[PDB]
Amino acid sequence: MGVLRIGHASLKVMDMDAAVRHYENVLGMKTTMKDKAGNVYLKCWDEWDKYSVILTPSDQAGMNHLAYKVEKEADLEALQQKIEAWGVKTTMLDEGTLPSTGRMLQFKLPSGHEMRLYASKEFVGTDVGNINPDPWPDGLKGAGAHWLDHCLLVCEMNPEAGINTVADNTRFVTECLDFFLTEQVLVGPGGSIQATTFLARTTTPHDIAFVGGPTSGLHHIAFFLDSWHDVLKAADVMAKNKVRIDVAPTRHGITRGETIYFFDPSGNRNETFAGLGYLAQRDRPVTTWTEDQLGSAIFYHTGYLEPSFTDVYT
Amino acid sequence: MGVLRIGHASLKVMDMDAAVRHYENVLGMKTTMKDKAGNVYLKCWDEWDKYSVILTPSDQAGMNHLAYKVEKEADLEALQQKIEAWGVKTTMLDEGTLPSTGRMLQFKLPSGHEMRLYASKEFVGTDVGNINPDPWPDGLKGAGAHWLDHCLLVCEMNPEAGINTVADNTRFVTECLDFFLTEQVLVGPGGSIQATTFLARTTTPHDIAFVGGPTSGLHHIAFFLDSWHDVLKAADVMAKNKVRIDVAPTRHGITRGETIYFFDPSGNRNETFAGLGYLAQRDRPVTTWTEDQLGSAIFYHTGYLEPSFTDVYT
Amino acid sequence: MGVLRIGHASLKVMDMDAAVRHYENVLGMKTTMKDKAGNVYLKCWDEWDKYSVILTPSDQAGMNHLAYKVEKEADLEALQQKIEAWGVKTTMLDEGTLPSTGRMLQFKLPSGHEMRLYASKEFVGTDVGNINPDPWPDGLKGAGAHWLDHCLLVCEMNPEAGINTVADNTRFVTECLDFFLTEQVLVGPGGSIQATTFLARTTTPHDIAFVGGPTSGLHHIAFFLDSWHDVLKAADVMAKNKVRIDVAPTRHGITRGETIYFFDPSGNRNETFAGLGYLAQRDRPVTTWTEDQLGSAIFYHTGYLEPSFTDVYT
Amino acid sequence: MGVLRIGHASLKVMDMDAAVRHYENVLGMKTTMKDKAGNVYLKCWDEWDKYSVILTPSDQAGMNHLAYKVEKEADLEALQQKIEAWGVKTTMLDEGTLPSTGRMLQFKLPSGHEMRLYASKEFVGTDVGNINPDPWPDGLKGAGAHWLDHCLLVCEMNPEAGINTVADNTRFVTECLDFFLTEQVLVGPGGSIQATTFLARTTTPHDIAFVGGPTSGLHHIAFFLDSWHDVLKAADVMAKNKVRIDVAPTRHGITRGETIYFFDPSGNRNETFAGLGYLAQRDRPVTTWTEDQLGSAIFYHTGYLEPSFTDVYT
Ligand SMILES: Cc1ccc(O)c(O)c1
Ligand SMILES: Cc1ccc(O)c(O)c1
Ligand SMILES: Cc1ccc(O)c(O)c1
Ligand SMILES: Cc1ccc(O)c(O)c1
Ligand SMILES: [Ca+2]
Ligand SMILES: [Ca+2]
Ligand SMILES: [Ca+2]
Ligand SMILES: [Ca+2]
Ligand SMILES: [Fe+3]
Ligand SMILES: [Fe+3]
Ligand SMILES: [Fe+3]
Ligand SMILES: [Fe+3]
Repeated sequence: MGVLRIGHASLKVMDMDAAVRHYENVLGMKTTMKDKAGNVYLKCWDEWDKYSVILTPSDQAGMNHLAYKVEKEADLEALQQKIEAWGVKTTMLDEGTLPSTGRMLQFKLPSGHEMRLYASKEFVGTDVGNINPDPWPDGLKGAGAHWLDHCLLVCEMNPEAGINTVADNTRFVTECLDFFLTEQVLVGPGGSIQATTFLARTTTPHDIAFVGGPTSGLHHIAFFLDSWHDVLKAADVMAKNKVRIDVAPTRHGITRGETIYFFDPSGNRNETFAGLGYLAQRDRPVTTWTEDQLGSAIFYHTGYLEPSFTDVYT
Repeated sequence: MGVLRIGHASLKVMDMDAAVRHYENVLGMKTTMKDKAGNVYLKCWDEWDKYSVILTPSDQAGMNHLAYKVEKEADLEALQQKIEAWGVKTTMLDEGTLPSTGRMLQFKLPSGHEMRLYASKEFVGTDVGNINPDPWPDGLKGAGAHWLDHCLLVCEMNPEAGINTVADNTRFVTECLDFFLTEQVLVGPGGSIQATTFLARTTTPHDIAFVGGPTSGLHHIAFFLDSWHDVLKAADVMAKNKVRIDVAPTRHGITRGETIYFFDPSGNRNETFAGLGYLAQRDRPVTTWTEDQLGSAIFYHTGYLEPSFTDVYT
Repeated sequence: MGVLRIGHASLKVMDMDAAVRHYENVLGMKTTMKDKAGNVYLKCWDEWDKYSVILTPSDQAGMNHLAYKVEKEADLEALQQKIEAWGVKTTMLDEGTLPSTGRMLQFKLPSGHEMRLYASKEFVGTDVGNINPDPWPDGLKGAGAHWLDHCLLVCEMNPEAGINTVADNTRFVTECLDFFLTEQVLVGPGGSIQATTFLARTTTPHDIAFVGGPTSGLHHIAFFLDSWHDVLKAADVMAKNKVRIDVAPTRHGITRGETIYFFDPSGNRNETFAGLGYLAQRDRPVTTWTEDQLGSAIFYHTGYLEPSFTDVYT
Repeated sequence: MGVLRIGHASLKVMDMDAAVRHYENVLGMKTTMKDKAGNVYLKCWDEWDKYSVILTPSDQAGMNHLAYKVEKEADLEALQQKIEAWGVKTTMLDEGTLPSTGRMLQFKLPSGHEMRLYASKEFVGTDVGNINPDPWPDGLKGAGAHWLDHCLLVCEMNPEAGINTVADNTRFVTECLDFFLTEQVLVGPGGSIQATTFLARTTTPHDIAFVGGPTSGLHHIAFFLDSWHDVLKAADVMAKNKVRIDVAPTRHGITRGETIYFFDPSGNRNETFAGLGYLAQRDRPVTTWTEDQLGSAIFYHTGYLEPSFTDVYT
């Protein structure tokens, strides 16, 4: 029972034509529907539900909400009682609040982000089918991202004021949603302060992650790639589209995943994440990264924490 | 709760010196202990428990038993009641039956194979540690296999006699151990007969798999590799050790995983399995492979079902 | 001065529609022209001359002739005098004998194959241009082969009758065309008989190669790929087109190149050759492969000389 | 006849122990000899001559000289007459001027760099041999660089003063040493000024290259890697040794080669260059890169010319 994976992310974009061009040409997604309000919904080729990305017209960038899919409809009631016992108020938007989407349990994380849980979304199938399917589909576009993999949220953190929503989010998703912690960045005196956590429901290194910041926001949403070679191909695609690259191809110390950071035409950061990294397990010890090696935990090859990583978000 | 992953596999070897040489030099495992009976225990570098391979002196090849790790000790009692309600008798070997191994729930699958469930095994840690760890360890040997990934069992099947232990094993591990079916090979009239199934507890395409055969035996145990390039490196290692290769580097249609089939110095087949393939999910539709494309489901590149795949096992 | 690289290969095909489909869909070539006689000319994306493959309607498979490009027009006269001093008669087909092709020096190798040398062919340019070009072109098809890389000729060999056209071809292209020998397979007593030679004009392991056989024929023409990953992608393409694969992805012991052997719809063998292998140099010692390791020289991963390699050619 | 490839590069290092540690542990070279003056000579595993790197104790970084190997001893006299007719004075250091090195033709390029040509250097062979050799050697260290691939020289350039040693070096190595130009960066009004040139003797995109600068110096010496995956492995090695990385893994627009820029413990820049890129040919059109796309020619993925590329050299 419970959460299966990340379901979709709703982003604010300032130019819908350019944003749809970016997520279709660079990452290889397909527009699946547009509702009466101009919101655009997109999915990756190796996803089977209707959409994993919502683009909403706005005056600014940023994230509206973040959604995770649960196994069955009855999970929402059980998780709702666990969440509300913890002290977080929930509400239940019923079927059709979003198009092709069942009812959704809605609540705010301690960091202030809106999170939704749904059990039902319209099935459309992957772009390779499920009867004698090919490993990849013909006519893939751009980077050919498999699926929306995870999301990193910037969480308000002020240790001198006693505020650490990374720690409160980590305790919330573990005790209420039964995520398990895979890796953590420990800063402060002797690593006594959680500044970055990576948690999972799948057996991948992370499906959600929290990083500390002055305010709460969206650091990036990530899309899965198979291999290091696909990261090279994805980097070539971004050059052909003059995509503004935040971080050139390298490897993360955390999760061991190979990565590229880049921006959409509204400022939202995206990531092409490559490789399984390792099989995350509930009996696996939590990988601890210390403050003296803070740069190697994020950008392993250089050991150099980019100022853009900890200063630019939406 | 319940099963986490494959725990270890106990194999029969006829030359212990040569078998240990093979699993250390070719696959890159390390011998962790040898008990008073001459049994040798080995682990991969990206595993943290004491051992994932047992080599036992024998007059023949084959598999002794297959073990899976569960999350907590209390899972064994709950799973024991589920298994025994289904009709399978179980027994409980207590701590120390195997060295550095907790108590084990022991039972036979419908196919006749002995399966064990344990919650506790001595922790030793991965070869890269858990404090600011490197992505890979220095001084890796051979193929540098990450971990024991899965096991494919040959299961007695006789449709004209009404015998299909692949179907009975599939129903058993789903209803009792809460595995979920990811892919299946359907043969017979209109694909009405399950001849090969792939089931998972992790979010990888399979942790266990059953293939039909005249008798029940071991088809292969598999070890995980990161990328297609590592399959090339692994193939070079097998050439340097004159390993007898069953199937040269290619891709599986099922799981999309890139693979090599090769034998140990006793005849047991091993596999170097590369890539995640896809994120297995309980809401994902079961990939069905039909009998007309039976060759592409196993060896995707050629569409040619090797006679060795369906004729050679131990 | 002298030969630069392989220029084109003229093949006999029995079904022109199917052969053009194969070389366009599988290898990614483009049809550039068709002459009044129905001959079809094709080029790869990373070639700049008009064509590197000629498909001629025929009752059988096989090779018509093999062409190499020289640096300048005056090279033909100088090479003609060297060839005719050696004892081989030459002729000069003038401009337009083939469409978009300058004059051609025509002669027969000792093995009986017809070889042509030309200095001029119509320039069309690569599919990425030469002003701020992309590393690869958008809309590549199939395997996306870079260029016609080399050709392996089967050469009549009968040591008990004193016939070895592999040795005579090797001495001819070295003494007359100034190729240099990179690797050789030595069989017979103590490796006293050249059964396979690899010779180069570029600094790649081979631009031409000769292998012994009962008769003289075409073993395969090869096309260059970048990496091992592209060999995986090429193998996936052959599966999607149900291409009959001769040899699944593996590595050659000679040249160190990763490879796939496959057939066109007429029986002619093709190869997708990946990697530089090494920088061939005239001061580099000739790599010698002995008869006891004959299988590893061809198919390095298995050490198993496929019967198809030495028995099937056109 | 003439130049075959780059032969060796003599570098100034300020800490010999640390420099030897770097070139052995990071790039995987082996120390082959040390002369009476403390100079250390190193070679890569896929080279067969005695050394390709000279480390000389000095108070500063920088390059002493650059050496290229010619095919035969008589080439030195012929090239000497061509060079001296052009207007450059030469001298001939005889055998043993450098240990295990034949006589050397010595002269200065128009940019002021000292270049040497030799025909004879002590043969030691590659680390895999030449009789049934493995594709790679067991016990490779670090990145496992194949060979010294090329060298990029910073050349004094002052267009308002009428000084462009990149253009004078390009004309010199073409007219005297018979290099051929593969790619060029054109700046100034309408691309009328050569600011960067890439020239070759092999059929690889470049064996020497010149880039304009305020003074003449050494930009980097490069070492060849096979694939993009090896660049990932090389980047992991630099992290394990806390190598100061200039440019993280990316692709060059010129040559299409994948690359990493990093420094030795004296400040000299090194490069791990991956891939053939393309087959350089004397009939291939020169790839022209314009000033508006100057960033994409160097760092293709970002289109962002690093300030370090054009500001840091020794
Ligand atoms: C440090 C890190 C690891 C993995 C990620 O996906 C990411 O965004 C950051
Ligand atoms: C068909 C198949 C797919 C994946 C495997 O690991 C395997 O052994 C077989
Ligand atoms: C033995 C070998 C090596 C390289 C080739 O291209 C080939 O066809 C055969
Ligand atoms: C632009 C460029 C291309 C290739 C190289 O090796 C290099 O140093 C620079
Ligand atoms: Ca994930
Ligand atoms: Ca698995
Ligand atoms: Ca070639
Ligand atoms: Ca070169
Ligand atoms: Fe991420
Ligand atoms: Fe398997
Ligand atoms: Fe070939
Ligand atoms: Fe370079």
